[PDB]
Amino acid sequence: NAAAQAQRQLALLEQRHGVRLGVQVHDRDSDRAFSHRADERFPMCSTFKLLAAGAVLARADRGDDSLRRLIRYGAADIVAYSPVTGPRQAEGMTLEQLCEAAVTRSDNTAGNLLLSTLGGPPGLTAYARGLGDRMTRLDRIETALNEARPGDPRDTTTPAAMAGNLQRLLLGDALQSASRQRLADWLLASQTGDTRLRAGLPAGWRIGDKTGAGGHGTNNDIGVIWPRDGAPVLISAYLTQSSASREAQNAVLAEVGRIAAHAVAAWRLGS
Ligand SMILES: *C(=O)N1C[C@H](NOS(=O)(=O)O)CC[C@H]1C(N)=O
Repeated sequence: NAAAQAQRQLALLEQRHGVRLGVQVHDRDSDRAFSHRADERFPMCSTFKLLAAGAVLARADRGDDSLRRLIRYGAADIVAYSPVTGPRQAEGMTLEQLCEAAVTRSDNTAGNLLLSTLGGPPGLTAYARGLGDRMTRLDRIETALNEARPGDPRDTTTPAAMAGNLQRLLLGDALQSASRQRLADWLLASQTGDTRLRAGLPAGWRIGDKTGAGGHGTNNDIGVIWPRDGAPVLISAYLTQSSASREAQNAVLAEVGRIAAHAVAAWRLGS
């Protein structure tokens, strides 16, 4: 029973690190799933940028906005961890450049600029509702949204709700084909999760992921795994309440990646 074994492995991993760990995995090949705390709330932190890019792409699909539109912004708009938008402030950036900066590089000002085209955090929440997600809510902008206070509903998702969004966006009909590919490309080009889920994957497997990190020992990684020989796999991993270093948190997420990859391989072999 690969799903039961994966869930036991997650429970042991969570306990030995003193964290609260939320995971949802769904293999599109076997259609099998496993989870831990999949319906509990966790802070999104930078992972909201996946949804913000999805909402911008959906607007582009409908003609409600354009990826080629030039967005101007000021030095006053720059927030921490904005390595792309900061240097380009005087010239501005197009919406597609901002989507890429937010998703591939986790650029915080880029995330805020995307939100400014969507109606702010309320618009991102409305977008999640339109995807059938009744749990996710964004309430603050960068970097206030990273507070990650236990019990606080603001700026949270659930592992299952976010996995559902990943399915609709990357594998379902929430985006047209060209936009689906753009989002996959931005996720697959990211390096920010090299020591997180990706570090746990077998050679020849790929992940297009969106990382995040916040207060109260919060560290997240969500995305789509494309295995060496299998259909895609949805994965959402939210870790919080760690008292350990960032590197130690990253290693827990790498182990989640190993647990997930083994379950997928076992389903494929019929183990
Ligand atoms: C996202 O959660 N953030 C943006 C940036 N990149 O880290 S990530 O790759 O884990 O997303 C710094 C951490 C965090 C933030 N403080 O906004």
